[PDB]
Amino acid sequence: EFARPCIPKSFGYSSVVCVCNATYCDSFDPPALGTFSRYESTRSGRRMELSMGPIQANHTGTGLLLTLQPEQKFQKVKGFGGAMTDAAALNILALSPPAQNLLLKSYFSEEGIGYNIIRVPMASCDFSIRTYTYADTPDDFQLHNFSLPEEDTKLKIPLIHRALQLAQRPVSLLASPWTSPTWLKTNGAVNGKGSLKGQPGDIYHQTWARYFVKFLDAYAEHKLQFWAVTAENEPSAGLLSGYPFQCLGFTPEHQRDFIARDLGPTLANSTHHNVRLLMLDDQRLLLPHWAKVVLTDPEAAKYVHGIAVHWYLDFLAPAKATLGETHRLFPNTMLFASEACVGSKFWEQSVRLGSWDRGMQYSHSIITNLLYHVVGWTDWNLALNPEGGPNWVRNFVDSPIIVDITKDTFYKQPMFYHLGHFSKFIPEGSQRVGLVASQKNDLDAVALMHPDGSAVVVVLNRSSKDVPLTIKDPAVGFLETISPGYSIHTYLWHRQ
Ligand SMILES: *[C@@H]1O[C@H](CO)[C@@H](O[C@@H]2O[C@H](CO)[C@@H](O[C@@H]3O[C@H](CO)[C@@H](O)[C@H](O)[C@@H]3O)[C@H](O)[C@H]2NC(C)=O)[C@H](O[C@@H]2O[C@@H](C)[C@@H](O)[C@@H](O)[C@@H]2O)[C@H]1NC(C)=O
Repeated sequence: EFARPCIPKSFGYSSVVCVCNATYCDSFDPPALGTFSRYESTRSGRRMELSMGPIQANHTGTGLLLTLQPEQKFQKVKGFGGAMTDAAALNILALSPPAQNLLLKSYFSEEGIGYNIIRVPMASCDFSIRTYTYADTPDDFQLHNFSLPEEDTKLKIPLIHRALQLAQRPVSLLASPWTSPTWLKTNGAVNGKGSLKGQPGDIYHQTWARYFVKFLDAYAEHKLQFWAVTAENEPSAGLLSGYPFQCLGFTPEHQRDFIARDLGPTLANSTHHNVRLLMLDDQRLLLPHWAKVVLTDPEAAKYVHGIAVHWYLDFLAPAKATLGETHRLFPNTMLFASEACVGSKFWEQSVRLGSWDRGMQYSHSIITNLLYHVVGWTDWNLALNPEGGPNWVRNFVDSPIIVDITKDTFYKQPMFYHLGHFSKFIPEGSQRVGLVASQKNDLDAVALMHPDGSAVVVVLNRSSKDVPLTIKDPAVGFLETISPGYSIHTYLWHRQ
């Protein structure tokens, strides 16, 4: 279809949001040889704007040069997306159906930014308006009274279907639990410090592993299948006195033994044996320690496909010492970023409508992650209200889309576009390749090759200063460009 431009609105922060409603949302149209395409977003308000340029045979000058190394091959990309929490579903469904469609297309359509991953909580988390699990009848070890409530069957499931219908690209679903039923837990509550009762290999752990199969059976009854599940959301959280949100504590040895004795075998012996299992699903500072504990046990390692990480304590955890070292030790176990959002520290404003800085936090993380072997990157809530909710613990945060229910309006923030500079232009199966710089610079940049062999480079300028630069593709040519202060650019070219 015809592209329609951003309707910009300022709320007094560093950049604009794009305003969408029942009848209008910004969108894309559905390069020739020896030309490149450039998509640009800026603080000043350009939103993924297309231009084109020539690929040159020669280059001279002393300016910054970024040189592709297409023969230095790294990880293959799984993809990008966000989470269908109860809060995200409530927000989306509060819009009239045509506005809902435009919000879903923004994310999932080729006319939008081409998301291909949806994270699905297994029952309630803090972004739910009530606490529940799928098996709250006490001591139901048989799981006879396991069932999906309306949060799944009326809210999440129909919206996931609609997302799949709108997507051209195959979409992968990823499930994560926050808490077990409370009668499986040491403390008998959905939150707080508490783990499963007993020990791996016992009735409580066998029941909890069966619950994952029951979940997958129930979604399959609604014609949804999962790419992957994680072994627990933030297992370390349930180790902490008073922890306020739904949780279930595991030490790395506890997770090791649960996977080996219970969760791995139980999944492998089900119709769902092709579903991937990811471990950790927690802060990357826990690496490489947690990978060493779990993956040096061959009974556990045989069931673990990958390692999921969250971004929240990245300031404690340089990527080289965590992601880089884990890759060096366990190169065959993919690293995957499974949850991120801004606005979640006690001192931060939950929602800052139009924040350019929060957009840059997303793209800087994604590039840093890609440069250290990570195969994909998942946002948290797909949409929230202007308060950053709803959330039963009032742990409000920011989201790339903010829904204004009384106005049948939604706002696409800088975060949406910064994510889209990756999701739209890096399909599943793309491969990160080498890229080196001729001098020290303030840019974050990453190069990948599409399944068809074409090139994609994303460049984020972290500084206020415009930086002229050249991209060298060896034996193909040079791109002469400029990266404006604060901007993010994606470059694409066919290498034939
Ligand atoms: C949903 O969002 C769209 C896009 O923002 C709204 O339609 C747009 O309304 C604008 C402002 O009302 C229109 O711009 C105006 O144009 C004239 C010049 O021709 C100027 O005099 C004036 O100052 C504005 O600049 C714009 O044309 C229009 N865009 C499109 C593509 O239709 C829409 O607003 C609703 O519909 C429009 C057509 C008007 O009837 C508005 O009163 C009405 O709010 C948004 N829908 C809702 C319910 O707000």
